[PDB]
Amino acid sequence: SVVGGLGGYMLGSAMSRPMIHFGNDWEDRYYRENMYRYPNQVYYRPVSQYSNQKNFVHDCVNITIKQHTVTTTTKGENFTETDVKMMERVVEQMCVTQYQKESQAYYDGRRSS
Repeated sequence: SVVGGLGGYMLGSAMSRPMIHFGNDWEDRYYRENMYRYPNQVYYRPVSQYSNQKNFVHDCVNITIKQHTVTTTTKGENFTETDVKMMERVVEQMCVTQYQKESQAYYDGRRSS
């Protein structure tokens, strides 16, 4: 499997580093000690096809995940559960964010006011 997933997606290009403290001690330290492995980018489709967050953030998360979980696992890149369960939010953050910005890109108010 190589990048056979993104249905014609794009990359918003290197953005905010999300970081997540979980309110834990151990999940917090774990995350901070490892957060560089998770990409600083996510693959998304033009919001215009949708107009929602879920329909933009859904398999966007899965696709990018599965890229850094399979397309990179080729170099032995082995994210455990205690990794996936963290990056499940990491990829969500930048997409939630890229979505909000893109939300005025596709719209520009330009269809209402």
